[PDB]
Amino acid sequence: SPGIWQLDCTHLEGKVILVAVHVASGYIEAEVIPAETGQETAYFLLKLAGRWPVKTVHTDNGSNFTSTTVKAACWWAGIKQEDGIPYNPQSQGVIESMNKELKKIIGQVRDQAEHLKTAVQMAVFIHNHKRKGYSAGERIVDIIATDIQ
Amino acid sequence: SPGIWQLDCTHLEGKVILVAVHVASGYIEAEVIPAETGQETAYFLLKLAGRWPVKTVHTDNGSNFTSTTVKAACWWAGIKQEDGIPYNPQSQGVIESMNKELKKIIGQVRDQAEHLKTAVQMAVFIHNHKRKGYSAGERIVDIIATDIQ
Ligand SMILES: O=C(O)CNC(=O)c1cccc2c1OCO2
Ligand SMILES: O=C(O)CNC(=O)c1cccc2c1OCO2
Repeated sequence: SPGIWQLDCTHLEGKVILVAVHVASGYIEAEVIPAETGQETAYFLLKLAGRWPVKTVHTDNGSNFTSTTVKAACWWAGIKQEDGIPYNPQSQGVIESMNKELKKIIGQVRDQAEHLKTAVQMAVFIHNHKRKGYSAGERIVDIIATDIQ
Repeated sequence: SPGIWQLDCTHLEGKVILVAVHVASGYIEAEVIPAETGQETAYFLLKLAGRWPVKTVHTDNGSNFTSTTVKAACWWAGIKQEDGIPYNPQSQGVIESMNKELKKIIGQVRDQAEHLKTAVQMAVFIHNHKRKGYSAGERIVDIIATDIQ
């Protein structure tokens, strides 16, 4: 479905990378944060929903599902907050693979960037433009445009 | 035209708000930054281009046009860096009006947000969802989807 996103939190070095995946397309947005708190997650969701039509978010863990600050942001931005339980078991594997791919790209750009946050945004760029042949960026626009029409 | 963005820097309180406008649609992304440096602008452009197909950027001033760090980010992300001279004089007025609208929304949400950065992202959300009747968010997706097809 065009409005469904999944939250994904992965760790690298001693730092936290928060990722939102548009499920139907594989398109992502991502940020480096000092730690995964309710407040950080809330702010990330607010940014995402202002930029794409976020209808449903599958949260990455129970703490963010429970967080009153995350719930407030979801209320504010008109997002249905749901769990991220992989009722289809292949969901876990897809997310795992993406985290590996992302860390691999981060490794490939580390001669070019002084800070992790730059490397992560380089990885977002490369991931979203990668032709698999359409790109994830092409797919999300097509999916949403078709829905509007 | 589907790939053309314009940078816009506005000030509020004693802080700096950096805005990118998708010219054809009026869709925006925005960030609060401590000061408008080449490095801050470069990083903002990298984020933007990883998220939307940014072909051309009209920079907001001569310092960012000249900045080697901004030029490096534009090279990295495949962006043609151009000036932002309003050869069509109605360009200035449109940007001015948007800055006013954005500050107005920021004012309207200030009871809800402790930090300016939250208020700015609330303003991004409201601006992009506002029906004028299609929204800016609807228009950018339609424009880009039509271009891909
Ligand atoms: O991916 C490509 O080659 C072309 N890009 C796009 O059409 C695109 C569309 C939406 C979002 C994006 C995009 O790219 C990055 O984030
Ligand atoms: O704007 C609305 O009412 C519906 N939203 C959209 O189709 C939309 C599409 C793309 C980007 C967006 C969007 O919204 C915010 O950033």
